[PDB]
Amino acid sequence: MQIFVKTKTITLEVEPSDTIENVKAKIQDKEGIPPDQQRLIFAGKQLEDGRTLSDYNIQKESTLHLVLRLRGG
Amino acid sequence: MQIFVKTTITLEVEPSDTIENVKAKIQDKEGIPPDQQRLIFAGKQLEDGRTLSDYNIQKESTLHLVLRLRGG
Amino acid sequence: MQIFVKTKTITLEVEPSDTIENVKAKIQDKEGIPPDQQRLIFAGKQLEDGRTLSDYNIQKESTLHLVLRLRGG
Repeated sequence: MQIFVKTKTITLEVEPSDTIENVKAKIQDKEGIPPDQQRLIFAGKQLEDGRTLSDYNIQKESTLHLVLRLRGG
Repeated sequence: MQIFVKTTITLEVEPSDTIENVKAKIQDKEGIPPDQQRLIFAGKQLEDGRTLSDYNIQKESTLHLVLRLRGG
Repeated sequence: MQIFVKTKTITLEVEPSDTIENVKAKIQDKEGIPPDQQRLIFAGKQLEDGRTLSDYNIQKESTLHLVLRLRGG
């Protein structure tokens, strides 16, 4: 399934069973943002390592928001 | 309208002010760089692109500022 | 009371009236992780310094999660 990540916006190709760490790797692969500067938000919660996308009920064409941990908080 | 930021300063703000505009005003009064400000209201950490009224922050609401470097 | 902190789990010996800074000092005393690098989660909420354990309804055998600030949310 496709999900969107807005900081501009990128598309990721993901599966519900993917982890947050694994989503961050993909954002790196595409965007060059190191995983350890990424804060991901979905539906107003910051996502945490360990979980999967279905733990947050993230679904097709869900929109995530990336905030840089630098400064941005 | 007046709001309070406790770590306690007063700010003069408009419902339509953005969070980053609030942190700049904090900076101009306190010298704390926006990039080190964590603003909490009603148990939630505020995020840049929102406005005070997206959080129903109102006259004499009290926000809490934590420094990012202090952790939490 | 006993509570557990998972990142490796440690047991701390704490009172409900203890503060989050004090808990974090105890983690430091046992793990050497400095408190300004500790991010404590319980029941889905990041804990904040001005509160006590009872403000979070933390109790005997509650499980907290430590995330390092080196992340990445």
